[PDB]
Amino acid sequence: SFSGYLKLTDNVYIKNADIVEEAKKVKPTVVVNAANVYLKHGGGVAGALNKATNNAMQVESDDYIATNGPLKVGGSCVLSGHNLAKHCLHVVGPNVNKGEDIQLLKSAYENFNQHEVLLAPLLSAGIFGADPIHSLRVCVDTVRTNVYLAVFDKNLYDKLVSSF
Ligand SMILES: O=C(O)C[C@H](NC(=O)c1cnc2[nH]ccc2c1)c1ccc(Br)cc1
Repeated sequence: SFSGYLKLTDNVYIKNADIVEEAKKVKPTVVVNAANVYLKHGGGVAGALNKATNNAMQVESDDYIATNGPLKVGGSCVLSGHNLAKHCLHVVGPNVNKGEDIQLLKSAYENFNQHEVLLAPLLSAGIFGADPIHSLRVCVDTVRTNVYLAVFDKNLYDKLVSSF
């Protein structure tokens, strides 16, 4: 049910789209959230996904952290997708603005390999401070499952396609 995606490789597809609107339309099995270790969904992709669930994602995440403690940078957990998807794979890419190791980006993308098909953003991009061109390269060289990337910014989308 994904449509209008540009094929980059055998298993990586990309589209200039708002990931919230794309999730509401497609209702995929898995939507990836650009999470932090605390599952505090304040801004960026995480804030936008949580707002679309009417804060139900935050309530569920706070119960998860109270039981399990924080995730690792490069780690993930599977929670409900609420009204946006069957499941949400919360994945923690390194946040370069908070001083985290960029080599953990490959570990973060490895979490996608546990799911046959996913709707996802580029990890560690945007407010996480990493170079999105680097993030797309690690994605294509690490994920073997079918990933549909939603890039919110039109100008960044055009730069990613032109330089791929
Ligand atoms: O989409 C991405 O590639 C990641 C990131 N997106 C958001 O922060 C983001 C924020 N608010 C949102 N409301 C609905 C979707 C949505 C996404 C981003 C990165 C670089 C630039 Br320039 C712009 C946006």
